[PDB]
Amino acid sequence: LDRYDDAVAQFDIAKAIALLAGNPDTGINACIECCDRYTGENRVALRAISIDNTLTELTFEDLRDMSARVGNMLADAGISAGDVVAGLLPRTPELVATILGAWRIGAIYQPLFTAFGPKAIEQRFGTSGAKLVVTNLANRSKLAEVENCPRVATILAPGESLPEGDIDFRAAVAAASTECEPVMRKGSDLFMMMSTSGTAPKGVPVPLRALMAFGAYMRDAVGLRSDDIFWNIADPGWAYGLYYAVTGPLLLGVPTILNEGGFTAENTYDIIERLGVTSLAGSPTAFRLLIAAGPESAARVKGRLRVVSSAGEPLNPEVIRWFDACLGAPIHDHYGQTELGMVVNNHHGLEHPVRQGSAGYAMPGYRVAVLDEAGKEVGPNEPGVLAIDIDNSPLLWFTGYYKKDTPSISGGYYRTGDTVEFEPDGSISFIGRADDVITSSGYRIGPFDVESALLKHPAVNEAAVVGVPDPQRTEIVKAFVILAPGFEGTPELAEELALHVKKQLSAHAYPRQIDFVAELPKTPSGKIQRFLLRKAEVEKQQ
Ligand SMILES: [Cl-]
Repeated sequence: LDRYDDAVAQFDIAKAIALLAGNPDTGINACIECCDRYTGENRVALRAISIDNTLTELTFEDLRDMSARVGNMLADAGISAGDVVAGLLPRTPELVATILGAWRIGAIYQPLFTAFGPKAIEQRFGTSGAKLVVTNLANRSKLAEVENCPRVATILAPGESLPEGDIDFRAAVAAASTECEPVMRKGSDLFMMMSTSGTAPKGVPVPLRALMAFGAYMRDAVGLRSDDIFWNIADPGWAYGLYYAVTGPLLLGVPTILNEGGFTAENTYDIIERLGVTSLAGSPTAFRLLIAAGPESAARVKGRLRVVSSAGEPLNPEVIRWFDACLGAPIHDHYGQTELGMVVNNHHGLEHPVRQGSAGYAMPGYRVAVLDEAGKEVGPNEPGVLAIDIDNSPLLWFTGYYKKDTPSISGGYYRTGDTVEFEPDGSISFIGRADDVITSSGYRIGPFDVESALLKHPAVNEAAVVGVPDPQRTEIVKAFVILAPGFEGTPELAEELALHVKKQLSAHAYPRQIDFVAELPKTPSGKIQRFLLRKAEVEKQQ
């Protein structure tokens, strides 16, 4: 297994372009890179489980023919290279067919989450100017309210009404030719159109050169091997699914699994057993549902997973430990963004220290820094904002949002807006902002002040204070304390500690809730990861 230190010293963008079938300056096509270049052995590329739990396996050859059929269908419908085809589709081979087909004629694929309201679709069509959208009969009504909805291709079951102006997707594609010459494109040219989530929606244009980053993550971080059976749980409506459930594995020529069925824990354990899954990837939301199933449910599948990859949320330390004890597999924290792909990981494919509370190391091909308030590079354990050094990161593909401006790009940096801090060995530790307060009934409360108050009591060896949401009060002050030996964690003690804060601090700052715990989540240096305590209180309300 490659040493990570070596992989950093030996990185060279040309070595990464060598892994492509094409070349981002001479000519490249994503369908070639994720499909045609692996035909010739009739080996399986897509293991798909339908809503009635029937298995379909499809070779790269099979995908090529679907890709070509769709490419013709789109071309005849008016799609030229550089236009946008949107997909409002569940997780079925026809979803993949639509993507590889769009890529085959140099078009741009735009994913549309199957649960988007009409309003949220119209916003995303406005960003993309999609010339065509693919959906099935079930989601066809949602597209009826969209003011700027381009032509629709409807996937129909046997003998169903096709809408007035729509294309009969299954009929056009079955009647289309299997010969479709893939259009050549430049690296700078786009094949994906993503959008941001829940902050104001901006377009994220993904150029074809991003394939290098995408393939790096699959190899260095997921550690996908040719002998792995890979299942990424996530939906291709969002970046992590589209980048690394569809594109990533195919990019490497490894089969990928798609489960049309809604996520449940027992269902996931079935798939893992039925298809021999050894490399599982997904979000913390999904993995906590597995933990909520119980150690018994996970017994029948313990020992099968080689590696688990988790993205979207730093993992609670207990979730890691549960995976090791209850599934015998190491779960690793991978951090990325819609804008970047993955950039900082605990890597399954490179040897490096995996320390509790660390996000890991910059993926080779990226140089990261922690920026001052002024944008100067701070030092180890000095807190700052995680930033990508634009130059010196050969794998970076994000050059700004599609139409709007990109204030996160200045001084030669792209700023993640996430608060972190580097460890002397080079690790990244997510730290959370030190300028942060709890507002409880209009009063602003510094958690540090409350913590200092608690620690002065002989029963309190360690304390961490966070704000739990409450509608009546906005937040309520909650303490997590590690008891000194000799003091029992009784409600009497809790009341005693609350009164003690009242007197030492103020009548407003005292903790209304006190949990006694054996440990607090910390970074490798000791800083308490209060945000992990806070998010667990938010999940408890859901
Ligand atoms: Cl079956």
